[PDB]
Amino acid sequence: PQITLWQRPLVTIKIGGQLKEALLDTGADDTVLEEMSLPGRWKPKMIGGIGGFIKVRQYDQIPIEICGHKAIGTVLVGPTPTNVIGRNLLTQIGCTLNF
Amino acid sequence: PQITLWQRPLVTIKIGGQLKEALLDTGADDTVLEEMSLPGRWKPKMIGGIGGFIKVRQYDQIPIEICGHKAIGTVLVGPTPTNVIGRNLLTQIGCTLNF
Ligand SMILES: CNC(=O)CO[C@H]1CO[C@@H]2OC[C@H](OC(=O)N[C@@H](Cc3ccccc3)[C@H](O)CN(CC(C)C)S(=O)(=O)c3ccc(OC)cc3)[C@@H]21
Ligand SMILES: [Cl-]
Ligand SMILES: [Cl-]
Ligand SMILES: [Cl-]
Repeated sequence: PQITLWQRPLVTIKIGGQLKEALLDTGADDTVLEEMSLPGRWKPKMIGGIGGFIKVRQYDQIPIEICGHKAIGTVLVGPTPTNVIGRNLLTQIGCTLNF
Repeated sequence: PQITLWQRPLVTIKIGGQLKEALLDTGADDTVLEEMSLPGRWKPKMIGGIGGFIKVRQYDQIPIEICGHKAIGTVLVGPTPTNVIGRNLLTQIGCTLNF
């Protein structure tokens, strides 16, 4: 698809059996989701943006589907104000900026 | 250009005659730069990110070049961790997401 930026670039993702809305976010290194359960190991991490840091749980090798596109990668879970899809998953679906 | 997302999408911008580095950020509604001087009057704005809110100064109708592409619009100045070019200016330079 070609996604305009007149509005926030929101998409539906499938993750851990759940459907969720998330923002396609080229300014995020990592994918960060609001509190949810995921299977497997995790380790604590601090991630920072505007306004400072939050503590998250880092899960590796999580399957996700974005716009019909399957990918696997690291998902950070914690008290983000909104779900963002970061570059670590945008690359996998072949997402580019164009102008 | 077509910019992939394996690395941060950092580009050179020009504002007030000076070059800076900034992140092309589809997850940002607005453009927020690190402390700097701009002309005219400013208005207050609170913007929120991952770690909470910050107060910024809002300057309107500012000329800014982004990867050589000319824009004129609203620039927020405050204690952001990194310069970010948000959708307000990404739309001016004709940027889309594509996959
Ligand atoms: C300190 N941390 C660092 O150095 C790097 O660590 C960062 C980078 O990668 C990592 O992944 C998750 C996090 O990334 C971000 O948070 N990304 C930020 C941009 C940004 C990039 C680097 C640092 C700080 C912010 C978003 O892409 C934009 N907005 C955040 C929203 C999408 C959560 S915004 O910035 O809050 C904002 C809100 C309103 C506005 O107008 C209204 C305009 C902007 C970590
Ligand atoms: Cl990853
Ligand atoms: Cl590629
Ligand atoms: Cl603007």
